[PDB]
Amino acid sequence: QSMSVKGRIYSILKQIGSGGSSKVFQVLNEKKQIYAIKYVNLEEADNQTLDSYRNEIAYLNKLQQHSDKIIRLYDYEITDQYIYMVMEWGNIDLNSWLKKKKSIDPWERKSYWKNMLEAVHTIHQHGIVHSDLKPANFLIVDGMLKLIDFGIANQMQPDDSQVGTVNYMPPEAIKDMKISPKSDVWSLGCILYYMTYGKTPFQQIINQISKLHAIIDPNHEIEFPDIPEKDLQDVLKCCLKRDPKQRISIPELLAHPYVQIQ
Ligand SMILES: Cc1ncc(-c2ccc(Nc3cc4c(cn3)cc(-c3cnn(C)c3)n4C(=O)OC(C)C)cc2)n1C
Repeated sequence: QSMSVKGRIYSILKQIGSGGSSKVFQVLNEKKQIYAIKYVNLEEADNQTLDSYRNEIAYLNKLQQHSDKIIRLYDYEITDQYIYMVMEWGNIDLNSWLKKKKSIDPWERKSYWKNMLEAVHTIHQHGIVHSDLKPANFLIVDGMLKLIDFGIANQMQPDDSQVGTVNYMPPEAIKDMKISPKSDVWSLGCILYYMTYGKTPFQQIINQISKLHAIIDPNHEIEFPDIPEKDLQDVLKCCLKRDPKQRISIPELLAHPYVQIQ
């Protein structure tokens, strides 16, 4: 099986992932260069869903020139029936990687954290608040993490369609029933906490309702066990402040000893 994008032919090696009416493929061009092609079937898509895909593509296109920590979009084809998006190929998403790993190297953790801060800082500068950050939103491309979605369109699962997670959800979002660039700091904080302690802050709470209650309860103290990297411990405490006004910002996190000193 093959496909054509803007007069260029690509052969399909396999399906990497899926989600809703979209499929992600590992492909080769004519020079045998590897790419990821996202195919989106638009036949049963409404105006709200069309706008979400148009907005994602537009932000991907714009942000290319602003940071190398956003996945490269090389070409695309858009009609009334489908979307083809030609992107750079990555080895694995951060979530599948964190599942394989028994323990993480402190230097790899630090490098990954800096990439995540740079990618998220760039989207904030263009007025995007992701609000749904989790490790699966990051892709490893040549020892570097790259953001692959903006929380604007449908999420891809590597190849259960009910699968979600409340584990990275900021308290203000739950309370508001508010969401600012600070909301993404809390989610990045939960990812770093996972990379440090091997669990997310509220993972042990079984019931999802009890979990949401724990996220917003100031009386529920998050445990921060003593570790050799005192700067890392400090980053974690600053990110996971329940009050977003008290919570550290991304420009401040980029000037922190943990990211700048090694
Ligand atoms: C164990 C395991 N499960 C899944 C994987 C795995 C393997 C390879 C990849 N590589 C990969 C995935 C990619 C892309 C480029 N490379 C681009 C995308 C993409 C889709 N939409 N947008 C805007 C970008 N992408 C993607 O969505 O991957 C999903 C399946 C995790 C991603 C995940 N692995 C290694």
